[PDB]
Amino acid sequence: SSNSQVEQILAEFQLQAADLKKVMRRMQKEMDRGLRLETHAAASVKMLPTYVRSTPEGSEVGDFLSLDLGGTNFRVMLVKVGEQWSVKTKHQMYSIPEDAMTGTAEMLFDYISECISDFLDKHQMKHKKLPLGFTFSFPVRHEDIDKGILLNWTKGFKASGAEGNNVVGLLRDAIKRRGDFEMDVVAMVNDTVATMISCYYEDHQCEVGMIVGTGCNACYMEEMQNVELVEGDEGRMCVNTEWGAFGDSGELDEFLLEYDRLVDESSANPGQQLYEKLIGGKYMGELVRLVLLRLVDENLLFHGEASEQLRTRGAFETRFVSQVESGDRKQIYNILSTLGLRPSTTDCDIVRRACESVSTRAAHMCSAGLAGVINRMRESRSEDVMRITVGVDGSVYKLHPSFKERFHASVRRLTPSCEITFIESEEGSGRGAALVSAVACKK
Ligand SMILES: O=C(Nc1ccc(Cl)cn1)[C@H](COCCO)Oc1ncnc2c1cnn2-c1ccccc1Cl
Ligand SMILES: OC[C@H]1O[C@H](O)[C@H](O)[C@@H](O)[C@@H]1O
Ligand code: NA
Repeated sequence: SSNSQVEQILAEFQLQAADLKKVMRRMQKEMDRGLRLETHAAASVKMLPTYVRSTPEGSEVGDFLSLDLGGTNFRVMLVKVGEQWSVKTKHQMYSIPEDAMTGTAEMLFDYISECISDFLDKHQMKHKKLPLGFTFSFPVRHEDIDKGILLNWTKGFKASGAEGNNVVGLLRDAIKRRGDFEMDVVAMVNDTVATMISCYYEDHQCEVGMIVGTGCNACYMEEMQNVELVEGDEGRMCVNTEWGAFGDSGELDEFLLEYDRLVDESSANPGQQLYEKLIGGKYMGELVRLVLLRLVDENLLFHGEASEQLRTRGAFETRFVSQVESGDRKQIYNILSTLGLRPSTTDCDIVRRACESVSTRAAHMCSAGLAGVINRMRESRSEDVMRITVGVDGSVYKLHPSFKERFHASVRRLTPSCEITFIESEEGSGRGAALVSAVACKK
């Protein structure tokens, strides 16, 4: 049959309750490996200490600048903390050319510094010297709140001279090379962490941050005794899991499919960020493409006919997956339209089913990691039912028509003894860097 042979292929994307439970428990075990001194260095899940600590509430009053780098698109923000407490923000967006992302680190940071300069000119404040927080969305071994070494680029970044170097130093050196303004860089955080802190400001039960964007990652508050990499037992510290690398020691092998290996082999970082490659917005559009090329070379789609755009890597953009999915066949009709194609009414349906297969597997995979984080925190405390708040940001989670609903329901089935509240960050990845800076300044 025509339709059933297609479902057979699509069916491989399914994950049973038991699969997701198995993925979850293994995540918890990799988490524990990343935390312990004995196994940390070999851990796929690095559980990197952030120096962001549980602390009495409050910060300095004043103006704070934040930068947010985590993709081709980035953001400068001016945040005003006033006191009872109020936080007001102003932002601008900047798009980074390919040139600046695949040349040197100096070039990337000079662009960045040019953007800051623009931001300050347009807010009549170029003569002010302010504290600055930096949300830097790549794996970093922190040595303190304001010092961190880039372990490796992810999500397709390549700038040379950065890995192994203090990223804060590179920011400052670029600022000084320009000589057009001055800033005190006082903090550097992951986007998870910034999202968590921005969320915590609104709801003090927010102790987890998650991003499902171009990439996928989470952070959470750990007891200090469990954070063996940092001396001390008292209080809590935020740990940047870098769960994107889950599977990099083979933990997911049984779940990986042909199209996953192919996305991985042609990615900027083969063999790394495998769990992220199942989920992130960087890759979800490409997985879909590769599936359609299977259904075309099975003679099961576009009467066996595939365009030049579809023969070419990157053409099926994650934004398309989101639109396809958002019953009269009209958007689907007008994403395919441009790609040089003529859906039957059946192709519209098939394409939609593919999008949905890849997207559903992402929400389900993602849900298992977060359940792991959440269920581990519950277990570490004295909870029958743990009430917890999770701050979330990212273009997949926000904009993807039903990714979020599928994710929510899957998460909830795996965390039957927690009641979870999701706070969707308006601009948390940037705002949280200002708020951490304000707390850092208080000391
Ligand atoms: O920023 C924080 N810790 C921190 C910051 C800097 C340094 Cl060096 C060390 N630890 C803590 C981490 O909390 C995580 C949840 O347990 O976050 C905060 N600490 C204190 N007041 C905080 C926050 C976040 N918002 N607020 C806040 C509240 C009211 C006004 C302004 C702020 Cl801003
Ligand atoms: O941007 C979301 C995430 O992307 C990748 O997983 C980065 O390695 C990570 O640091 C970041 O939190
Ligand atoms: Na410790």
